[PDB]
Amino acid sequence: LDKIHRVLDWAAEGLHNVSISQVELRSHIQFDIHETIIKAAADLISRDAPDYQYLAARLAIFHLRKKAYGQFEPPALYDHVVKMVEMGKYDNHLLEDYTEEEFKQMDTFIDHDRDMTFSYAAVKQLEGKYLVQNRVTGEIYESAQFLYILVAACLFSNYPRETRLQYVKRFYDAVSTFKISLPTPIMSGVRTPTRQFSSCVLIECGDSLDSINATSSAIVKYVSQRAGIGINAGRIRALGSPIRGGEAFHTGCIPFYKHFQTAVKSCSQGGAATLFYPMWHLEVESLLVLKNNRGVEGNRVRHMDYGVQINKLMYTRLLKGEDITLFSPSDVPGLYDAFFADQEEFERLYTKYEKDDSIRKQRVKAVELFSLMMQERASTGRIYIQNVDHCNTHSPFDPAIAPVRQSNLCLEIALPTKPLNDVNDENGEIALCTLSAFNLGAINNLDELEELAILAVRALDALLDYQDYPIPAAKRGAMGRRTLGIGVINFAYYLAKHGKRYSDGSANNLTHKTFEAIQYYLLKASNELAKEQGACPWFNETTYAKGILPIDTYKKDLDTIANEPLHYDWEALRESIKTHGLRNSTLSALMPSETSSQISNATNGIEPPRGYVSIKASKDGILRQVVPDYEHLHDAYELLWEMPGNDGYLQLVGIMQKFIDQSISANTNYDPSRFPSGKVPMQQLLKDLLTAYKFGVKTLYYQNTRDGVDTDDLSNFQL
Amino acid sequence: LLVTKRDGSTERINLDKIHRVLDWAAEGLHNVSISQVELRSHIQFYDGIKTSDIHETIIKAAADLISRDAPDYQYLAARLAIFHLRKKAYGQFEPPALYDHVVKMVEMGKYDNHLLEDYTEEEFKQMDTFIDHDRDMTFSYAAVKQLEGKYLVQNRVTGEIYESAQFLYILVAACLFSNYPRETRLQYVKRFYDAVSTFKISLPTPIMSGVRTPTRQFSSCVLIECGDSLDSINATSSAIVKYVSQRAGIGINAGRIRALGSPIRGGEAFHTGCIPFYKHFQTAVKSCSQGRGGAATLFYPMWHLEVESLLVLKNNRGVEGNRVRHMDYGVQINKLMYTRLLKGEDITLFSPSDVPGLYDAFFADQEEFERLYTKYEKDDSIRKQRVKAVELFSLMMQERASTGRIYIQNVDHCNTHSPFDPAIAPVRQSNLCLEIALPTKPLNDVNDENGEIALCTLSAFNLGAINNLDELEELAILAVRALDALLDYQDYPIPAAKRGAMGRRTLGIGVINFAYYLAKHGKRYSDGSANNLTHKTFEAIQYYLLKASNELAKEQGACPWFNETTYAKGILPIDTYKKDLDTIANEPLHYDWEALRESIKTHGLRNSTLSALMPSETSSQISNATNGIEPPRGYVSIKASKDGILRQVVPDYEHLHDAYELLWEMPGNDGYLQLVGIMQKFIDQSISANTNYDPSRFPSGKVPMQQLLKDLLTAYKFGVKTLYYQNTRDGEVDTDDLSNFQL
Ligand SMILES: Nc1ncnc2c1ncn2[C@H]1C[C@H](O)[C@@H](COP(=O)(O)OP(=O)(O)OP(=O)(O)O)O1
Ligand SMILES: Nc1ncnc2c1ncn2[C@H]1C[C@H](O)[C@@H](COP(=O)(O)OP(=O)(O)OP(=O)(O)O)O1
Ligand SMILES: Nc1ncnc2c1ncn2[C@H]1C[C@H](O)[C@@H](COP(=O)(O)OP(=O)(O)OP(=O)(O)O)O1
Ligand SMILES: [Cl-]
Ligand SMILES: [Cl-]
Ligand SMILES: [Cl-]
Ligand SMILES: [Cl-]
Ligand SMILES: [Cl-]
Ligand SMILES: [Cl-]
Ligand SMILES: [Mg+2]
Ligand SMILES: [Mg+2]
Ligand SMILES: [Mg+2]
Ligand code: NA
Repeated sequence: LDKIHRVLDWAAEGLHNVSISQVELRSHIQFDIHETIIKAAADLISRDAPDYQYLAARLAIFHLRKKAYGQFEPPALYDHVVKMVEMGKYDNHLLEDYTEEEFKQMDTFIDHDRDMTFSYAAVKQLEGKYLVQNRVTGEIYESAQFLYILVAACLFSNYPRETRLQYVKRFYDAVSTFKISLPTPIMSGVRTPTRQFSSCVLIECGDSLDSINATSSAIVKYVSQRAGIGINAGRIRALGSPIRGGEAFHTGCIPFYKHFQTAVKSCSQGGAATLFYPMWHLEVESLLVLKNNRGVEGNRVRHMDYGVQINKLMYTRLLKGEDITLFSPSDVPGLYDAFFADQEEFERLYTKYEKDDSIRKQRVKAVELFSLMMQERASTGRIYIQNVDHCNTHSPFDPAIAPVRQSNLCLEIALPTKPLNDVNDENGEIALCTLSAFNLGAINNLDELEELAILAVRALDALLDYQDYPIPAAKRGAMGRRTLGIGVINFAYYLAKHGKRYSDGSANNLTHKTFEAIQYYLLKASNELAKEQGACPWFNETTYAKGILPIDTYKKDLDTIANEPLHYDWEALRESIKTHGLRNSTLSALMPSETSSQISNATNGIEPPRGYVSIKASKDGILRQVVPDYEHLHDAYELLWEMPGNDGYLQLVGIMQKFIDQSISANTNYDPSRFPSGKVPMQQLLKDLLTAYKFGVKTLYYQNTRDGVDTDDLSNFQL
Repeated sequence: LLVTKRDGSTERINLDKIHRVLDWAAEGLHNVSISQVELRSHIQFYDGIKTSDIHETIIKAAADLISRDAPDYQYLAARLAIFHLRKKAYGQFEPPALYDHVVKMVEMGKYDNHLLEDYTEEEFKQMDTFIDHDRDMTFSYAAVKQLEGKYLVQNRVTGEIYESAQFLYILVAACLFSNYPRETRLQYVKRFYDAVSTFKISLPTPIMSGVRTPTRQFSSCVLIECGDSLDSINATSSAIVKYVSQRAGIGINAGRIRALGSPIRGGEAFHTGCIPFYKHFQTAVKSCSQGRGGAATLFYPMWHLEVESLLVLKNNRGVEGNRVRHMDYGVQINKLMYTRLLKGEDITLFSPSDVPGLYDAFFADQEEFERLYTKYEKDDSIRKQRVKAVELFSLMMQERASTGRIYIQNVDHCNTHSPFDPAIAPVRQSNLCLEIALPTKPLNDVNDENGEIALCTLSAFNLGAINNLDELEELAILAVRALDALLDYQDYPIPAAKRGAMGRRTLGIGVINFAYYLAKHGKRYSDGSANNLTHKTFEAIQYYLLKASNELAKEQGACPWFNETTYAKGILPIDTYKKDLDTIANEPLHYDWEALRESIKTHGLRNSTLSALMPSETSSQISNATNGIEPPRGYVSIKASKDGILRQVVPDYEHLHDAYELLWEMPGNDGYLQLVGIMQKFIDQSISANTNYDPSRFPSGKVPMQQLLKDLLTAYKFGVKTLYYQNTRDGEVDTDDLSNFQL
């Protein structure tokens, strides 16, 4: 009895508005036992008493210590590692790379009391998928600090003894205090005998059976490792196109899309993919309705998402109320390449081919085509936008040599690719990206990002050499460009604690300032890493190599929505990059973070919270999560459906994109009740779309619709 | 009034011109009425009416008069059509000289340019003298429609025809024998041309339509075995895509793929099931089809852990997640499975991954399979599921009945009676149509040089066109050599497929017009009256095929992988056949197999296999033959396609109507299955054997499961390797009753 009361007293230390009486009462313990107490505390998590999220977490942590060690106090780090290596749960390279004395020293870095800083949802995620445990019985073998210290130890294991343990302590401190947020594959895998860490894959399909086959094989290999897939299939020629003469005739893109879909789902009882194609593709009107609920199974491919690729010329046809001409890529020499790489050349070829009567083509009204796209985007939420000209005029890569011609599953990755002619084709290029994030809630000031960038960039860069590559074309891209994708979490909390909001423009200057610091320090870190270990082999293919920086090539319309000046010495950085190079071709990308950000109780990525308390279902109960410091900042927060429209948020995304190397998983959101007759007008959908383009937004991800066309009014619009 | 001639000029209407061409086409025909053809035409003579439209009206009228009482309208209409085609291609009835025709077509890019390299102008003059263009007048109307539809070189976006049938035949012959020495080349060309143009040898569609054109795509029959790995699954899928793009039929062995829930690497992961991979194979099959096209049969063992889920994949019920409806399936069975049924016992289902050695033994070693099977049944540590054999077999035959397209492969029969040593090159699957039986090996990559994809080149002897079995000696020589040359002639898009073809040089030569053949000999399917004749017939076929391939071996060398055959051991099909066949025939061997046995062991065979009995539903139409070994459905067959209603009458209905035995006049399947068993005694590969049932022959209009099972067991008893279609006419189980059965 009192043994339980003492643990409750212990877990409630330093908490406000929590009642041990209530936990006892709710648990019905008087009528294993500790698990019931944990759940009762978690069920008391609310707006009025958010601190229950820490009471329940600490009870849970206490329980896991006993479960793993038979006592609250963890064993010595060395004794733990030895035991786990023998059990085959840790990688045996740990005992070969580090001596017993070094494990003793690393143990002195460890602060096990930091386990008491997790929220309840954080502990459940750790227990659920991160902590090393028994496959079947679910018996946990470790605690959170052992995870953190060994992730740091593995990633910096090859560092010289002069600096190695110093880096290990730095990184361990950074992650265990939630300054740096690591993705799920790293949190679960690094320190274990696995080498599978790639979570997102970008594959470009060529217009041939061999490439379609290779692409399919590559998809299968990577979905079996539960990686998200980005597929460029826009090159595949249209239905009816001649083949060799034609000695045969093309039976269409859709049967090949269907084959890609069964590849994606081949290891699902699941697999997720986004497929990309140009808006002017001859089959586009058929491709746009592929997810539509009503139709024949023969002309539907519903279990993939799609990204429609658009440039300025397309939008211009819309604004002028003119036609868009559709072509098969096979019938228009140079057009596909120019679409991504050279806009004035695209316009030259496009108008030329439009006037050529010998070329198979179809004409549709731009209003009609755009409306069909946004109609399907609204009903599914899963028809995405890629502004391919923005992705190449404002890019780390020289589009003449390494154009960006697609994205990933979640539309934040922007990397070069090359089609494979065989699954083992050494001339192909499959884009991979290693991810992480800065927790904007946990940093005290922006200059703290200097060392954090050094730690984050070096840790991920070492992972590139550490991880394995199931496909040669994937290794080539990774070793060649060493592309990283570091983003942010807790942005909403960050804005709230600074008294700014999403929708009114109050955060425009702060956002400019914040993401200037992020990119500057990321670049500086990668530049210093290049001095020490050498620039990435294909650095010469970047705009950085030419002394071109993101501050040179951003969408100039940003100047009209923010006057925050640059605070860092970009001109000195410019010279140093041009001279010493970068270890990594890309550093930044703003991913969604709905899972990994739970560890630090962060708001998800750059998104506003839906509510003050989020309710999720889990393996063994319901998980409640309260936004950071609700107690003091509830009025400061701006919830998603409290925003009047998308303008404010889109302006912020544009401001971020000024500095981001890759792209951003930008959402659009609509509340039907905010409109007459409960219907979002097509005019509004198009306007926001145009707004996004105006401020340099590269991609549009989810369209969220809350569950509970005058072309003259767009004529004055300046793209 | 005026008609408009073909050259655009006008001319006064002259009905005598219509009468003349009808008179020409009716020459030698019986019971045809030119008056009736004229009356049936009701030609609406308006000013400017084209003679070409007049002629098409008259063709259709003649075609509409085709009936069992007046079958010769088949030929009246055909000759009128041939006439029409001569005009479209040549601007006159008489074809140009062969050399001038060939030069013109090569210039137009319609014929292969190698023709002009391999033969001089003089040699083309010589070949022209071989040609008899009047042989075009021997086609039936259905035949001409096939020629016009898919065989004659043409520009289909224009529609115009470029050649005639005898140019097709002569140049197929010229191309296939082009590499022969001048001492014998033109002699082979003439003999082969005569064989095909007089319908002695029937060639498959890829050859008829393609050989003489610039293409090298002729493979229409592909067998791919999938390994239990992502790499092989990917390779298999890629191989499927490549070959369906060439419109080949696919046989897929996916039986090795481990069951849903199976551990992987420990397991570090767990298997999500066969069905998602099957779905992937299906989209591969359909990848080059407008969303008809892309055809595959997928094979798996009866004892597979997921078999009950697999058997219902074509079922119209159920969610889309557990259905793969656009492929066919072949259930693999052996003696032990049937035995469990007879004794009313259980069958144990295993994932192939959980039973080391079982999968291989299933095909190659029945004794070892039985040892392993019972051992693993008694091992409680091995994941398994037990099901009543009655339940499992009933489910299978139920889905076979409802779809017609759940097939059976008796894998023990395929390996105990086989041209291949199962310890070296076992047969572990079949093809789309269940007559092919060849070795395979999984690929770990689409370009894997160590895998083996099975290919087969097909043809058939026309049993209705031969006058005695001894004619097969020369016909086998011609057929074997022509196909063997095609092996070196055609392309191979996948290395593993070239390996099998060059290594084994496997052929599949079958028959057409079997029903007509039985009728003219006064025999029938159902009463056993055809047993001895069938024995005599297929002994002659296999003997002469073997003799030809053996002589070809002496001349050009045995196939590289000949030592993997049972033939190389000195073993013949007459040594290994199902012994129960001794009870249903007493026809003695008429040919010297012992001398052949010695000759084969010394000089080998050019080809690892020679014979296989395919359906041949299209190629039979060319020679107006009854389809393969199947009995006719009726005296008159009808295809209501294209121009209108296309009718075809069985050969010589006039004299043999009472001699024919129609499919639905059969008391059952036993007579047919005995004949198949007798055929299989000599056939290298297998036979596309059909089962047939008329619900109205049974009480309450239901075909009893007891009967489905009895026929299944009867097939096995007489060594039948496979079962293809179950046909059900369109207009509960007692194991004690089955216990009597002797497998
Ligand atoms: N038989 C087919 N049926 C339907 N589509 C096909 C077929 N063959 C190829 N395709 C598709 C796949 C590709 O998208 C495209 C071209 O395929 P490919 O393998 O490159 O043919 P090819 O290279 O021999 O001819 P081409 O020079 O026209 O590309 O057409
Ligand atoms: N003057 C005519 N009056 C009525 N029918 C005719 C006449 N001339 C030809 N026909 C019929 C006979 C045939 O059934 C049909 C086509 O015969 P056909 O000889 O090919 O016509 P055609 O004379 O225009 O061709 P061609 O110039 O090659 O001789 O038209
Ligand atoms: N991630 C996955 N999800 C579902 N099925 C998978 C997955 N990976 C592989 N499979 C299937 C495909 C094969 O049928 C089978 C084994 O594939 P395979 O490529 O041979 O794995 P493996 O060789 O690394 O492990 P193992 O030694 O168990 O075969 O499991
Ligand atoms: Cl679908
Ligand atoms: Cl600009
Ligand atoms: Cl995440
Ligand atoms: Cl289906
Ligand atoms: Cl026997
Ligand atoms: Cl056929
Ligand atoms: Mg090509
Ligand atoms: Mg005439
Ligand atoms: Mg394996
Ligand atoms: Na593939």
